[PDB]
Amino acid sequence: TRREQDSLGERDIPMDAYFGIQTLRAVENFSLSDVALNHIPALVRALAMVKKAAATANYKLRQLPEPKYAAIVAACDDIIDGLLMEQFVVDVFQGGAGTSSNMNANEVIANRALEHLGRPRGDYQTIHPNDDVNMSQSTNDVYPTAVRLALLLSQNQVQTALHRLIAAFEAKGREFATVIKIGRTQLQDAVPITLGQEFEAFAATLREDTARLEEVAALFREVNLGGTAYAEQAIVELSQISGIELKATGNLVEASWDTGAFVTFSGILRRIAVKLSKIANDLRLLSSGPRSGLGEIRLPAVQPGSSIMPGKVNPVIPESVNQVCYQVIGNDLTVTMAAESGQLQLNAFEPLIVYNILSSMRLLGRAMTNLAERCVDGIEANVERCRAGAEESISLATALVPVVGYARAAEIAKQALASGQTVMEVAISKGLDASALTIMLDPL
Amino acid sequence: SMTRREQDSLGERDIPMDAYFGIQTLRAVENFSLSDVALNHIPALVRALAMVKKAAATANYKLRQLPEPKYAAIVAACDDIIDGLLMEQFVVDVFQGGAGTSSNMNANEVIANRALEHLGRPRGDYQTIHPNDDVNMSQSTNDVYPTAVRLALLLSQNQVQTALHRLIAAFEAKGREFATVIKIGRTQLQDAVPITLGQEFEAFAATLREDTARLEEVAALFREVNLGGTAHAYAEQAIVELSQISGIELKATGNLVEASWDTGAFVTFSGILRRIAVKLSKIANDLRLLSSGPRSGLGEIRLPAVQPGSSIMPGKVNPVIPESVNQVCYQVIGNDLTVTMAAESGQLQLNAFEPLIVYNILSSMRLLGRAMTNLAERCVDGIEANVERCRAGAEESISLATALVPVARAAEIAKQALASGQTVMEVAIS
Amino acid sequence: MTRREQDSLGERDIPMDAYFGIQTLRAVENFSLSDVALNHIPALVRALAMVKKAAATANYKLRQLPEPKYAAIVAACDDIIDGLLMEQFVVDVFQGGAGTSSNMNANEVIANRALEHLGRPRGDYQTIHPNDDVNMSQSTNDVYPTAVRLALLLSQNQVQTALHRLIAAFEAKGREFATVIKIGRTQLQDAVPITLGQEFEAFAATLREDTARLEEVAALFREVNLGGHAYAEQAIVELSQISGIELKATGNLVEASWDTGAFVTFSGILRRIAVKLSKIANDLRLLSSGPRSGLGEIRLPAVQPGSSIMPGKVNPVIPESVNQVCYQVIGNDLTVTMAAESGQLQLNAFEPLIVYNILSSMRLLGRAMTNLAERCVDGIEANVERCRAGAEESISLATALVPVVGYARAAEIAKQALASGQTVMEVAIS
Amino acid sequence: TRREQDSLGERDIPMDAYFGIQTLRAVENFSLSDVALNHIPALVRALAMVKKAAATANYKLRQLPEPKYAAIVAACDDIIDGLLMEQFVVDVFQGGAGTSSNMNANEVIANRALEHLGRPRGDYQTIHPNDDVNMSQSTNDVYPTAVRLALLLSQNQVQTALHRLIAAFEAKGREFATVIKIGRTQLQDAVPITLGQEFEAFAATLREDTARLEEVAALFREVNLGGAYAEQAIVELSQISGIELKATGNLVEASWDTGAFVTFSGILRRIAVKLSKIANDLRLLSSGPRSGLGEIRLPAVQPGSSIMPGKVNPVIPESVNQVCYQVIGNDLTVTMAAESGQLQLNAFEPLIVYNILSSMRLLGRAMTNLAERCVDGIEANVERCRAGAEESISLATALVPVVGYARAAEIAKQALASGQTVMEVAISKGLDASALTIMLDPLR
Ligand SMILES: [Cl-]
Ligand SMILES: [Cl-]
Ligand SMILES: [Cl-]
Ligand SMILES: [Cl-]
Repeated sequence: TRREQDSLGERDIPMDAYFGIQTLRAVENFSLSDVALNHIPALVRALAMVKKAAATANYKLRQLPEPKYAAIVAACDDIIDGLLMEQFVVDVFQGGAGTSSNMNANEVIANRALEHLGRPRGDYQTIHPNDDVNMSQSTNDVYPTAVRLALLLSQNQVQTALHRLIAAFEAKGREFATVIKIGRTQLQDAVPITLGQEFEAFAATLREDTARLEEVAALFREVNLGGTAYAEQAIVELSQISGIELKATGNLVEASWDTGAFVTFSGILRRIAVKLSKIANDLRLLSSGPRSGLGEIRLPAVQPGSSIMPGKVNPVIPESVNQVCYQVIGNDLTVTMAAESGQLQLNAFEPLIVYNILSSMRLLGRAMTNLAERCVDGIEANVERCRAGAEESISLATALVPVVGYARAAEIAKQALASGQTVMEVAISKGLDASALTIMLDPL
Repeated sequence: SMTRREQDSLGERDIPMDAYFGIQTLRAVENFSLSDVALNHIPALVRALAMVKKAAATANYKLRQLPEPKYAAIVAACDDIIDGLLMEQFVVDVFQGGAGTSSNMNANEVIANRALEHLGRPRGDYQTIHPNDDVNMSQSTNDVYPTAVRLALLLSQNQVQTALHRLIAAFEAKGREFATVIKIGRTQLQDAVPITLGQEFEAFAATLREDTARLEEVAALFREVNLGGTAHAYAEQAIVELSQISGIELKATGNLVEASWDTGAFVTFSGILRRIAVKLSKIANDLRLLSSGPRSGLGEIRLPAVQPGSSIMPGKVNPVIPESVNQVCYQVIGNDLTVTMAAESGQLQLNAFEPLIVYNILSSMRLLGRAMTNLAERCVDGIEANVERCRAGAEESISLATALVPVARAAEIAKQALASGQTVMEVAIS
Repeated sequence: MTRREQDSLGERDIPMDAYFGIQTLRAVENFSLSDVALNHIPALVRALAMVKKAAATANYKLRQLPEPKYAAIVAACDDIIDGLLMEQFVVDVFQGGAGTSSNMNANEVIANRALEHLGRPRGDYQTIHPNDDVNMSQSTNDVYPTAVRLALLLSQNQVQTALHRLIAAFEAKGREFATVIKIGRTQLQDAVPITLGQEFEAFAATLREDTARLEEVAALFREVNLGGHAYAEQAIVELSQISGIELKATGNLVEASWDTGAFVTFSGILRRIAVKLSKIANDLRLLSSGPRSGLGEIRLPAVQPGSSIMPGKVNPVIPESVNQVCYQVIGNDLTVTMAAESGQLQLNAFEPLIVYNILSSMRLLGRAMTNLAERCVDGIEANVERCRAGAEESISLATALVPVVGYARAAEIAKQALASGQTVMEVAIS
Repeated sequence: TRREQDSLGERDIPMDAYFGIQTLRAVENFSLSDVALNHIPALVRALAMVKKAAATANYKLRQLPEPKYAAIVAACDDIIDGLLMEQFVVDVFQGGAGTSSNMNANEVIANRALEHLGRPRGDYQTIHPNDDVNMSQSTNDVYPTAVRLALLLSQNQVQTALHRLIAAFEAKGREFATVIKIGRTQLQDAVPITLGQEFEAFAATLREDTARLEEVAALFREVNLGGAYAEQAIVELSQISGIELKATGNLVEASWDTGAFVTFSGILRRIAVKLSKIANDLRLLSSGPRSGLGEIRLPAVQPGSSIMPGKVNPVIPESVNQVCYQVIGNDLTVTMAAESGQLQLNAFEPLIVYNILSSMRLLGRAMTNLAERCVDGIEANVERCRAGAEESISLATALVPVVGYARAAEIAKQALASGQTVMEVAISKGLDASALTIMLDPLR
């Protein structure tokens, strides 16, 4: 061990560690979940990018000296490129409003930067975690800026998955365009529709979230960096470094506690979860059986069965999706509570908030990808079973009204229900023309 | 048109002459018009408040020399409210701020003015019966209100218990009716092994039986009250009087500084209502699923029709009672979240949000009792089994091959039946 | 006296005078759950009457509905649109049937009022038939979800006005307190100085954002499935003229059939406003705490009386009422989420619960913000001296001395000030 | 790698893996969260105990040959003892209602049993994951039994944490018995109490939870294991786990009941509610040091800035609040899973058990950390506490018998306007202080 010192006193730190005393304290202070900052690596990379922006802004503004600027920029590039992730060890449930994550960055960046200067660990007389790495910065504009960037960095995985699942539902809508089946309202047999229309409707509801997701995420572009001249500078560098176009917030006093964008964005994750769960529930119900459920579609069998129980297909991929959806809805309540609990000039609970949102983005992204790839793409229609449902439709009797009158049609409907026959069968047996029914049964 | 002029610490105001409420209730009416839902929409809380006032008046008469003429006028007024009169005078919004103060004050003024009337004196004659000095003697909001909240919940228990027992009985009787009705069990919505529809309905009963005892045990936490914590002889006596008036044995909290902010019992009780709603909604869901069809769904049961259907669409029975049950359960779950937030938001020596809490829990209690009542009476009691459709499900079971094991080769009969579309009774002859 | 009426289930007696019929009476018995009737959400009743007017006009214009019956029906619709006959809308908001009983409650009331217009008695359904005439060309699954969306559209102005009123109130105080120096607090610890005016402008700013978002999300409700073709296209055009909103037919009926996305998104914007509002109210309760042993930075107008012996005690009742409304709206949002998630195939059966929760939450929030603005924010006063003292006792001020005397020296001045009660300017002046 | 086969086909498995083909399919089917079964080791140990119980009953009933029993039992013992955790790889968000957890155990146990027999992995004709390890078992009795057992095995850690925090608050209630301060109701100065009473109230509310937690956890003791064999398996499982279990009476009810998970999650929620409130109070009482309430000092556990002395961010209570919001969110996740049961099974117990075990761990550590790193070291600002009590306007009431109500109120208003105490005003008008200092006496 090497021995380090901060304002509280002395501790012994593994020489193998790139983190320093303040991080070690945080590890014992907030050991709560065995979930560390490295399990949310987007926040780590965002933290390294903000630090680079700030070193550059200090350098160009003559504030920070030139050998320091350059060793620290190197160090940040190292992390941005995915090195030293295991050095990010503070619990996601950390108190301190982001301070412990800021410090974990500052200290790791300092040590790494020393190691670029051929100097040993803890040599903070050369590169200081606070004095240098943190120069012109405080946690209350750094951490909120890095949270927003982490979410901006994470948008693409969600968008890609959503588009992929939309495409999968679209393809099946085209494949099943000719597959007639019975619509069901309140789970009672309704009027004929196509299975293709049902799948196209899964696509269409989700298509509505793509643009909305993008537009709410754009709210995160408005950042408070340099909120304590230097500010305008750091923001410019952060835009180039991150590859995302950022802008200074119009109101700093408003921004200091504002969690509004976090609430809106979580609310769209929630909205996608609600739709996705309903769709998964439909898939489980449509594939019920194989003999005594609806038996309208077959899902790909992705888990092995028993030779003596063939035809049993547990709809495990939709089940996993349902679970992710319930989790996302609970995590949204978690975010609501943290957001509601802000006080005066700060919300202290952004670490909780960013952990729940990034987690929910991961969960939903993966669930949609799995749902498309390991289920939707391989769904097959039981064409004959779908047709049987539509042809047994009591609603077919309504197409007889023009020709025979309401009362007689209703009497033909009653006779069909009683005798187990199709409306067409009952119409035929009466010496009637059932041509209008044929039209109700035409997907085209 | 006539008014009388009243005064409080904020100033003077004109009050409609015949109103039994006074200046402070009038201010609360102006201040908290938020939902159009007034205190008289939760009459249990109004009755409970009147019980508390009566208990306090009796203790003041016994121990603190409240004059007999005031005492008897005041008690007569509380009795009237307890018995359902003057409910329309309880006009403050259930969303009122003030942690219950405006509810206390609505009671104080109405009781004062109704007492005055019993003494043949005019409204507003507060030198004779004073809302604060007489009706509120020895009390403050901070012991009167939480005590009245606890009492209101206790007085409302029996309506939920009765309904739960009614629904349980309904389910038990169909479990007997359906004991010989064989059908296919379904797991993860896949055809599984045969069960009876009787067993299915008895399981709906069984899960609800677990709730009756838990409900009484949690409700009994409400018996510990902080009444008289404002003013120990007075306290002890007011509680003895309140137990007598209410017919429920109550006790003093042993720790008043703890009792001051404590909402634990509310959260636990809201929690059991929530648990009951989760089970009931699942059961409603099952009923809607089992009655799907009549041709292209499950079609295993038929629910009684309670609203007319279309003559051209015979057989269609929308499961409207279970649907109304689902909506009530989603309301209760949401209300439980409202309670959780109010509860978590207490500060130091008070939770300011008990008006919201008591409003939500009483509402949820009424909603649940009536949903369970309606489910039993307007749905469960008339449920029919489509016995031959149930049978065909069970006889179509591939699980039946497993029985054949004394003949592996059984797996080949199962494979043949699946693809052939025939039963495992049909394939095994051959 | 009662009149006798009949439907497909049988006969019932109806109060002679009632404008509702047998179908509505059945619904009263079937769904008696909450004691909250359709008349408690009058925007839905008005919207139903608009949809019934538009359908009658379409039907008339296409030769399906005779002139005298059309004209009497439209006049009956107009009466209800004005608020007449609200008391005849008696069906519980927790009704099952996905909106059927609401549709029928309208059909029967409009039939009987049109019959009155033609000088006929109640129940003369031979002249005007609730189903055949008033519900001509219509079904629940198009009429009700259309009327839900329209009710939501007609209810926008109230929330928008409330929100603008509140923003205006905070903006005014932001200017008035523009020079009131005070101490910022982060994590509840003394931070760096700010102005009280900035604190209030920020409340305005955060709520300004919600205004455009509210309008944007509300536009989504214009896509309706009414009439799901000569009839369909005519009905929407008539409904757009009647309602003064430009409505568009949905392009995907199979998708529209179960879609609740817009309800969830709307409820979500109410939830966000509530989150923000509650935080603001909590801020107001904290800043006005005391008056001597709290923060004491501002005084809320006293709106509810106190005891003259306890002066300076101002319970923050308006913000408290606001917190309660916010907690309710968040719970109601969970209720909407559960209902939206529980859609099945070609219908969501739970729109009656969704529309009730969203309309209630809108009314509560609108009233909460109007009250917060008028009865609290407008009268707020700064304690200028107590504010300045907090800013004067800020240890953070020592940071401005770093360039003057260097770190170590500035930090010992900081340290000396802490350990000695005195301010940074006091210790530096020595 | 080695090649295995199941009823769907063949996969190659890394040669050093103890899991088999069915687990490998599960990793592919349900990669969603990057959180594997090994992050909830109590369920791993429960499953191993259930498998040990089943092998032993099977053996004693002469259905499982001696050498297979001995090897299986040895393998289960290794897992109960904490070996092979890393082989439990299936995502917590797995579909299949538990199947993949059951199969993960069956495969790992079979292979480890093979190692005890000196046989290679994959030799399933010697020890078969399904025919031998899963003999007389199905997912739908084994999984929900293991879930109930996991929650029972995790009770002690939460009870220990709760008792620790109660004891920390009790000791401070004793320490602060003579510290008078001003009560606050609706955030307004009310009447004096003691700081000691305030801390004893924190203890007292949490004490009500200890007994109820146990009585609710007792509900998990009723298991559906086996539903002769069944009774015997439960007797064994009780012995193996050291927790007394009993067979459920109704198997058709038990098949879908999630009643106990909802009640238990509700007690975790109730605890979170009380704990967050308490943490809110600690953060408020320690606000300042100068322009807050400044009544107590929390231990400084996070390094400060030398030029901001006096700033003590309440980081431990803040981490507690975050945990409490997570627990409330998780509780909603459980409610949705529980409500979404259908017919003879609830498909979502994997999600339920994960949320509940995570919530148990979070709360247990939060409460431990609050006691040890915060409450034990809290100190009173005795003088500031006393000043708050002495400036209480309520004091004017004690003068009513001396000067009458009216004159008492004039002094109250004057105190308020001058900023003086009621005693200072009283003395200034030549009135006796006697009555006042009685209402400021900690003995009441
Ligand atoms: Cl991440
Ligand atoms: Cl009530
Ligand atoms: Cl309305
Ligand atoms: Cl665990």
